[PDB]
Amino acid sequence: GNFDLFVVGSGFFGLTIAERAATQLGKRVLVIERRPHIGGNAYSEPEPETGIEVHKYGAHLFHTSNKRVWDYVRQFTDFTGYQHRVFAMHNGQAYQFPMGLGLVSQFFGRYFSPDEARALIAEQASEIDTKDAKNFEEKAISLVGRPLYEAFIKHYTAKQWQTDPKDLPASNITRLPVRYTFDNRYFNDTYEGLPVEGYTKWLENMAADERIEVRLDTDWFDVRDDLRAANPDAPVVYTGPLDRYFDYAEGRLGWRTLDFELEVLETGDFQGTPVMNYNDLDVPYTRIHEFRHFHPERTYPTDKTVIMREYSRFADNDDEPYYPINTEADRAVLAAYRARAKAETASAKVLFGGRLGTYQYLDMHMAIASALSMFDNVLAPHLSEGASLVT
Amino acid sequence: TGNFDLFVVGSGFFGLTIAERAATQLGKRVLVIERRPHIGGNAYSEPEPETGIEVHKYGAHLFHTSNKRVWDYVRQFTDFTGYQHRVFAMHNGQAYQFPMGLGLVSQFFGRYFSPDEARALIAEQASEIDTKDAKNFEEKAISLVGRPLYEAFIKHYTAKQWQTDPKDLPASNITRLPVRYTFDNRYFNDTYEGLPVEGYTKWLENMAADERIEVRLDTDWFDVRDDLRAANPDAPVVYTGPLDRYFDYAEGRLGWRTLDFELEVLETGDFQGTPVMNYNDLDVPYTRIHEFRHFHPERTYPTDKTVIMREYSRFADNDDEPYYPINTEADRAVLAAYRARAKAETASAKVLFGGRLGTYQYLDMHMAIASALSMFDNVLAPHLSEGASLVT
Ligand SMILES: Cc1cc2nc3c(=O)[nH]c(=O)nc-3n(C[C@H](O)[C@H](O)[C@H](O)COP(=O)(O)OP(=O)(O)OC[C@H]3O[C@@H](n4cnc5c(N)ncnc54)[C@H](O)[C@@H]3O)c2cc1C
Ligand SMILES: Cc1cc2nc3c(=O)[nH]c(=O)nc-3n(C[C@H](O)[C@H](O)[C@H](O)COP(=O)(O)OP(=O)(O)OC[C@H]3O[C@@H](n4cnc5c(N)ncnc54)[C@H](O)[C@@H]3O)c2cc1C
Ligand SMILES: O=c1ccn([C@@H]2O[C@H](COP(=O)(O)OP(=O)(O)O)[C@@H](O)[C@H]2O)c(=O)[nH]1
Repeated sequence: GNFDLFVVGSGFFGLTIAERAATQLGKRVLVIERRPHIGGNAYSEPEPETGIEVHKYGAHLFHTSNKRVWDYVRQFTDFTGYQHRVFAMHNGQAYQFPMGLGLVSQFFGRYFSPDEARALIAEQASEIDTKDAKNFEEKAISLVGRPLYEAFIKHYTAKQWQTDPKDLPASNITRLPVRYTFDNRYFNDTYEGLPVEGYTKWLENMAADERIEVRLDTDWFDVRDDLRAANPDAPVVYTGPLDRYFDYAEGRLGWRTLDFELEVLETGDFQGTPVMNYNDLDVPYTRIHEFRHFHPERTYPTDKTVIMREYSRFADNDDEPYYPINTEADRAVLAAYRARAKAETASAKVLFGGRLGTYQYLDMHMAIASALSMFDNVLAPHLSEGASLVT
Repeated sequence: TGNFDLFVVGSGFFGLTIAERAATQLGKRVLVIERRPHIGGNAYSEPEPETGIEVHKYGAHLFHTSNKRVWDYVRQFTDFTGYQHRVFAMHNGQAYQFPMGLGLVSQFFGRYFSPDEARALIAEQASEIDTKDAKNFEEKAISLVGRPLYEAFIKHYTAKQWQTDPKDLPASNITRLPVRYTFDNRYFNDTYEGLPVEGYTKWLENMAADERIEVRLDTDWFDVRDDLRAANPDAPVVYTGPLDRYFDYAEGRLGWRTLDFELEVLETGDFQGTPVMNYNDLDVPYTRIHEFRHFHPERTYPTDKTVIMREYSRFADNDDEPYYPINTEADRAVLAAYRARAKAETASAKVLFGGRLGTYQYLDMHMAIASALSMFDNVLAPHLSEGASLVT
């Protein structure tokens, strides 16, 4: 078989690339996936007992303000009207979350108006200006104030990262909306929803073109030399972990990984909301997912439910990495791997993309936007005009 | 102009649904007679001068429906925003998630209650009174949600709404009083909702737009009907004004509650961070405060000013606008008498009675529109198109 393009990894970055090359240029694409399933961390599957669709790697919520991405993804799936909301469990109480008049009134024990809340938080955040903040801890404190930081941010962050907050990226906290209204949407984007027929169906729709071949249970590094030899003109888009690609030659990047405990309970409803964060040090998990709440429109049992406890730890050499940590030390090692990546692009026509491929904290919509850009601006001209990958 | 096929009295959503359907679906000429200086009844909206913020001066209007036919119908006249209504409740100086659900329950009882423990808690508290033995509104409420939640969020709010001790209100007043056993605080349960993108008045004007519809404002039907009907004798009348006034209050006066509003512009960009705040306590005279900028987040409103509207409830005296039917036993008897008079009037004078005022029934917008579409399909359109009897 002949191929015009190799894609390593079948997550949203890889499949966006594969779909674009196949449909927009008529190219033959081989997608190589080491896991037994498609879709990267966005993969979903039914829990056998209940038939409830489970997100295998914990809740995945789609949201974007990029209309071009919204138009693109709607070609492969419809979306529900779901809007994500998260509650935070702290000292035995469930709190409205994230930062907003709900959290403020609950935590400080009486109603604060928008102007009263702004004044309160300003005093409590005064040790640092959001302008000046050098790191996660400083930025977080500057936005929500020290008391709310100590209660809802500090120990959740310790569990999720096991890394000094002063050495975590400031951009980690700005993922969360900061409001002085009673709005408690977890995201602040124009479009959001869940795929009506689930994530796995969406992903399979992206790989549906007959010019796309997907090989699961296959490690690129075991098969690449013979594949490339048989198709030497084909470039490669790699979306596996960046340090692993170069056999950790420049050091090991710090990654976090997750373990899950899935449980079917003999009640119809465990927590009354899709995601409950556990912000205290006294429980091992960071949050519990209850998946029935994502799809009320489905034929789900009324006397059973599936929940999933999420636990975070360091990615060892055995594990598969889920989160880039990006300490200052990580960033120096990153700079070395970026030099290696650019060299491999020039020498071996290998492009690097995605959360793992670029060591970036990317959501689905970010990964898809990035892949659309790579295709239009870099890969398509190489594939169809023989333009250089060295732009 | 003229040569009217149909008279419609009142230009609220019920009357305008009737007029628009008769005009566009049957090609009939309609005269809409409206005693107010504007169309739309209480759904009429307008800009507050100082801020430019769109307000609903007859009361806050939130649109919602679970009927797809009604949804598809109203979308011919307006687009809708993605607004979802949510309400918060102020009690003893704290803001609560509302309606009663796991959020409120956790806040009020001082710790997290799971769906199962909340269910057990409410069942235990509700068991103080058997619902069958409930002798009034207060006992029935307690028998459904338990004494703490009743006394915190229902008792005094109800007292301010009806200006009456809930002990003196009938158990009949209460159909269901659910506590939600999830954290869902979307106020309405309906499938479709949103605010009209260009506001209610523009939506209403679009319903009245067909050239076969003529509208006469500042005009009382009873001043003009005799000569109008003489000139157009077989045009039926769809009357959506007060049922008792129609018959000169001959069977008594139907009891209604009214609302007073106080509109105020404040020198802050945001007064309460949410569209509607209920005030559950006896220590403030208003039931609710509306902040209209939050009805339309998508608009560019002033960053340093806001308009709020305090709402007050009381019995509607003779010069007051009637809002909600009281429905005492005496009222229901007065209503039965007028219902008989109305049926006789439909037979002898071809007058149909409809809408909130014409039927002594509170109707939401989508209820009124659904009711008018039903009257049209079942009664008025077969009459206008085939000469079918209006008596059913
Ligand atoms: C716990 C977690 C929760 C998340 N929640 C959200 C959310 O709520 N909303 C949102 O928008 N995004 C969320 N994301 C991000 C999302 O899962 C993806 O990271 C995002 O879609 C980016 O996709 P990707 O293709 O870049 O990477 P990936 O999804 O990781 O796909 C990379 C693929 O490369 C494969 N691969 C790796 N090495 C090899 C190799 N040698 N050979 C062959 N194949 C290989 C991997 O098996 C993997 O399938 C979450 C991610 C994680 C880990
Ligand atoms: C405070 C208040 C708040 C409301 N909030 C909501 C909400 O949040 N969501 C929702 O869906 N609905 C709400 N509604 C209901 C909404 O107003 C509906 O559009 C209305 O009930 C529709 O019924 P209608 O058209 O028959 O009533 P109306 O809107 O009252 O129309 C009746 C019309 O008949 C006119 N009229 C009366 N007598 C005469 C006469 N002799 N001659 C000529 N004209 C006459 C009246 O001036 C009026 O314009 C609210 C209603 C009120 C009063
Ligand atoms: O209850 C919470 C939620 C988030 N965060 C911080 O915000 C970061 C991003 O939160 P997100 O909800 O985006 O994390 P993900 O779902 O990507 O694991 C986390 O890593 C934490 O450091 C926190 O401290 N407490």
